[PDB]
Amino acid sequence: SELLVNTKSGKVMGTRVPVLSSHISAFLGIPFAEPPVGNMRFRRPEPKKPWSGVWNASTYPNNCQQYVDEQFPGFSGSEMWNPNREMSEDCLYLNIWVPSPRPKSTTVMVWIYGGGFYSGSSTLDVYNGKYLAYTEEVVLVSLSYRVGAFGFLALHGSQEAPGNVGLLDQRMALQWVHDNIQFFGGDPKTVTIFGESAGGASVGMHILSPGSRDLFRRAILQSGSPNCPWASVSVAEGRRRAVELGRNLNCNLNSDEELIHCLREKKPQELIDVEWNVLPFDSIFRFSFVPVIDGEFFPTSLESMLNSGNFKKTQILLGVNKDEGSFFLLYGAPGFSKDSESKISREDFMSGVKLSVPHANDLGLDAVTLQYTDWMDDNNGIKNRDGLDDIVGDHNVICPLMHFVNKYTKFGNGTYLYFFNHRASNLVWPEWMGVIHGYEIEFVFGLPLVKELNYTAEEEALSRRIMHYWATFAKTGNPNEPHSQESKWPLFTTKEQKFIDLNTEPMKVHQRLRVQMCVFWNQFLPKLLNAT
Amino acid sequence: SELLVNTKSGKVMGTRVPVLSSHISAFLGIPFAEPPVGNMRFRRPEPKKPWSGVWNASTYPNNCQQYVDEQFPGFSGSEMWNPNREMSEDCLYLNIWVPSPRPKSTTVMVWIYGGGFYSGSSTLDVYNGKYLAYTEEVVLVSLSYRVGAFGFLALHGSQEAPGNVGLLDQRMALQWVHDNIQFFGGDPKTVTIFGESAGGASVGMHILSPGSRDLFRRAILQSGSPNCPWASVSVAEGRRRAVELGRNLNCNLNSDEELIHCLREKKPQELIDVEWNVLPFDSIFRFSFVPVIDGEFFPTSLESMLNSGNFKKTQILLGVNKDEGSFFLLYGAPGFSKDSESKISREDFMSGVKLSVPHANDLGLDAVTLQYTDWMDDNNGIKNRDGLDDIVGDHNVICPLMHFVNKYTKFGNGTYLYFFNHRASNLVWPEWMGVIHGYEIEFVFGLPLVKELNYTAEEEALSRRIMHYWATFAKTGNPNEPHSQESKWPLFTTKEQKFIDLNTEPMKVHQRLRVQMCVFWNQFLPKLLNAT
Repeated sequence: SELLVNTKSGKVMGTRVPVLSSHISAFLGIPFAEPPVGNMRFRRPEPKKPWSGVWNASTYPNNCQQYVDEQFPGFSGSEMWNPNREMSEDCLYLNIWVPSPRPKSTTVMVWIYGGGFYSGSSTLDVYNGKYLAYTEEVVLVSLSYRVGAFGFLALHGSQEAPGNVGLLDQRMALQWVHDNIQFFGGDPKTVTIFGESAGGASVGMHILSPGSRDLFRRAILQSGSPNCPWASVSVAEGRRRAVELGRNLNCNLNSDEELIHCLREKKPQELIDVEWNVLPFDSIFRFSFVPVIDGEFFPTSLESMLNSGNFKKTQILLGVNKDEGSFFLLYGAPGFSKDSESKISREDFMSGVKLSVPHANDLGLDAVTLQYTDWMDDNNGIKNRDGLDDIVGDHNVICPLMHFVNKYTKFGNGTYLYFFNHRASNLVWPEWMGVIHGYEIEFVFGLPLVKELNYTAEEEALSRRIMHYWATFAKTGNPNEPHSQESKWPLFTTKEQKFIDLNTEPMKVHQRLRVQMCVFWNQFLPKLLNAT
Repeated sequence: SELLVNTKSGKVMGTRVPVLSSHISAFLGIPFAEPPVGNMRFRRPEPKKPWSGVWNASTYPNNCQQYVDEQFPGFSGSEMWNPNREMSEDCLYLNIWVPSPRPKSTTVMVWIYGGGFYSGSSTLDVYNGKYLAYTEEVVLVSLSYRVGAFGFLALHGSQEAPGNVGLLDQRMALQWVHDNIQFFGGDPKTVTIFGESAGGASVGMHILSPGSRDLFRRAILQSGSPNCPWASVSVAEGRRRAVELGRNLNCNLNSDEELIHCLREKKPQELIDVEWNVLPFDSIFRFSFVPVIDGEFFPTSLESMLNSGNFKKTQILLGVNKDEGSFFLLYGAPGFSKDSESKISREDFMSGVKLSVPHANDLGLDAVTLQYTDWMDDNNGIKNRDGLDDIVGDHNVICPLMHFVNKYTKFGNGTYLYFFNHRASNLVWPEWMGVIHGYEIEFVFGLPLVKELNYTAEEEALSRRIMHYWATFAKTGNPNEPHSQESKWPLFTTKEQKFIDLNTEPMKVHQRLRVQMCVFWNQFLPKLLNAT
């Protein structure tokens, strides 16, 4: 049977699913690890024990325990990101979409969801891999991993809560793909991992980590890189946050053993209800439990690794969205509202700057403010609103990714950069937010090909181009068709630094993506904060 | 006789001079102080003793001893600024141009020449006051003052070389005008002092100094303000430079008495030959002997004086030229040449930045460089050349004047600001230098009205407008004609900060002259250097 697959862990039974008037196979909820529950909470994952009989993989698995956004009850804009399945600590499963008839050895794409390392689900409607699997004829895999304290609580030095276990979940899933995807028609030597935001940072982290490098061929990073200011913390800060968490739940803090044991006795929701209280600063775009530079998963600091070429050398495709920061300002910055134009005053502008660069001293705050203020029109509400939007995006997403790409490209075997600047015609979020963080995902997974979702003809065409770029890159290491007559996506080189825009207009190639600001965020500001 | 005038110091005999096919009276070389020679070198000036008989004021006086530019031998561009009379320490004289028939009580304008406090002459062809006196019917006075070590050697604490004596020469000349201009037809209660560069800084200094304020009515400052980074030094730096000067001439340095006595035995040219060796830094736009914040001429720091309104409150007219810095780069920055386009490399750009802001630490140099670099086109020779030109002008002239105007306007009775951006059609300097430091002077003194000098018809018209603005301002405190139909020069206010351009095109009003850069130079950079 096409729906029956015998893997090294046991037999699995998939289900046939309709897609654009055709069909493909889907294997949902395949376990790749032992449920990290009880005494296993906070521990590195263990391989799923082989099973006898047939594993029923016809329905989505549970979603990992996580904070749930309730800022806009009922609103599709935000609820489309919330878990759509029951939450459970028993959540380490993966999903596979296989073309029909089943391929023999086709290209594999493994999706790693984002969510600031504190949320995310592989089961969201925007992550339905059936469209991409069907249209590009690839085996599409989406994995899952522990988030929040459950996946990143870090008490370095102890083996009970070492940290980075969420990244180890991802690695274990990749290990399963490497060992079993051949039975689903996939080519284990041609796997491309791709992800957005924290998922993009994760992909970059696997490129860096010695223990993950051999598990994939190529990589795609969307709006996220390993060196992002929010993506990781020191073992010291990790420890500090772990202890403060214990303090919020009145835990015994005399020893790690004491703290960990006390935390393992708490229901999931108890840790989640106080998770946000451990941040060191009043801030925006900063998350509590994230990866930690431990000396194991990450041999040394990320900067020294990027500088010495200590990372997997292969081809990479990556880029950002035009307005990465609007989402975080809407939720946490004074003056921003979902139902108004959010024109910002001088007062709230500087209030926002302080929130966006929490680690900055006064001189630093002044530098940022001067860098993004038009003094010939300083009380212009729209300029202050957009200036703040740019700050959040440049500091947290764009400039860090540009630092990564420039450092990587010196040792890599091929880089392709994009700038996604098309605002979907059916977006429910306000106009002032622009091309929002995460809204390029729907074009990557091809939702515009489904009429009932209400996209325009040009948006469907844009989705097919993007899906074809991603899949062709995954297959060949180059997004372009060898002998195509279409416009060519130039290779980003250390010298030219070319990139393309991604929208419904004829392809336009540019150079040095936001260089002016990136030099400020990557060279000047850090030097200023270190000297003063 | 129209050429005979009896003043409180004695009788003076002028001469009749032709001007634009007409004539006026000229009284040249009137002494206003005792010759500051011998034991008087470095001392405050003493009033000229009254004389019997008639003083022959028909020929220009000598020029004060000074460094003489020989960088371009024969070249009119530079030689038009060099002394055109024999140099002598006996040089404290003034010149007066009086309309014919002699007025009864007309507006007076006293010109104070510039020259970085190290040079300058009241006798240059560009300072011939006959045109302005004749055309606007005002009594035009040009004074002189000691420059270089002779006028600013400062050994605070001693009365033999206290410093600021050059400013006291100016004050003494103003005192003479106040006491005697009535005999030449001038109204002593309606005197406007005006000057360019160091002369503009001087005017601002008289506005600040309690002892000079009662000696004039209004003021005009051209490309210079008292708070310019090159216009003054601390008593400590003054002392240090005075001692280093003595060290270059092998003087006894055990006591001020020793040093001063040794310096008074030197010929003028001996001090001048080593004058430039005492600067503390390798620099551009920095002069050796300049005014010093002594606690007498200047009660306190200039900034505290500007902040507390401790200065003469009246009307002021001031402005700058488009390319104030090109002159200093041509002479002292690597990569610049008079006969080439001077396209600058990245290397020489940063070399130039270091020379332009000598007092800056590395972080500071980086801030400036980032502020003036277009990272999308960093190796563009023309952009680097112009960027450097802007740096020198903004830091040394424009931003300091904008700080002054904004501080002054809070307590003043009327401010008028201009931006001179017309490059004379007959300029001999290269095109890359643009609207050069000091080249608005010729339009102010009306040289374009003389055909033989080769200006265009529009430049003559521009000169008449400017002369009429200056003279009408001197007379009424407002450059505009009450019931004129002409375009109006708006008043600069704390709120609107309006200013006008000065060229051959229809008047255009603007706002916040170079605000972006001025906030960098007046608020951010100083804060950075103080914190780091």
